[PDB]
Amino acid sequence: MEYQLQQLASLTLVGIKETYENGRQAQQHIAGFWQRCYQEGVIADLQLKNNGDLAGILGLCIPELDGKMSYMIAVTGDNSADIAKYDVITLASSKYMVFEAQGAVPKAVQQKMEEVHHYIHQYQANTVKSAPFFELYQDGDTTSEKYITEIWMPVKGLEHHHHHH
Ligand SMILES: CCNc1cc2oc3c/c(=[NH+]\CC)c(C)cc-3c(-c3ccccc3C(=O)OCC)c2cc1C
Ligand SMILES: c1ccc([P+](c2ccccc2)(c2ccccc2)c2ccccc2)cc1
Repeated sequence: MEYQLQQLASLTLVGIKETYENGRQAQQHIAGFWQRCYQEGVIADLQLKNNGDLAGILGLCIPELDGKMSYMIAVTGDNSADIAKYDVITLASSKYMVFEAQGAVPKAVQQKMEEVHHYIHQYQANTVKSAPFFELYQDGDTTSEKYITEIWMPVKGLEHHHHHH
């Protein structure tokens, strides 16, 4: 599997986080969540705020300590008075394995997520289960077979994996 190693400083993310019981069939809920954010003008409003620290819209999967799973639609923004309407989180600095899913959204993303899932199974000491992972949707036609979604998986100590020696 191909991936790029990337590192991010700590960032401020502005958007809306919803919380789902399962994290399993949440895929249907996540679909509805995207649809609602588009319909209610939230995507458009967040786009205005995107400072380009990351060049697109994020779909973050956030683990909850009670076992629930949250999904946050967000952009990187300047920490400046958006708490009144939006959720604002700090995304703690981390290294990442960054994968590319090429094809029409969401199917290409789902298929790649499955492959990533199977792949990182061999890196249990290096992935970070408590840290958010995310989809990154940069500018483009998400219905195009050429469209690329990035999948960002946080890692620690990856250099020590015996695969790299
Ligand atoms: C700039 C990013 N723009 C978009 C990003 C999106 O990410 C999605 C992630 C998903 N899960 C995690 C992979 C699921 C299930 C649906 C998604 C849709 C989606 C949700 C509801 C209905 C249709 C779509 C959809 O994909 O319509 C075709 C584009 C989606 C749509 C747009 C428009
Ligand atoms: C609990 C919650 C999330 C993960 P995981 C993961 C998958 C495969 C092997 C190890 C870990 C994940 C990844 C993609 C989709 C669903 C779950 C995961 C979480 C954070 C960082 C790396 C991997 C694991 C346990």
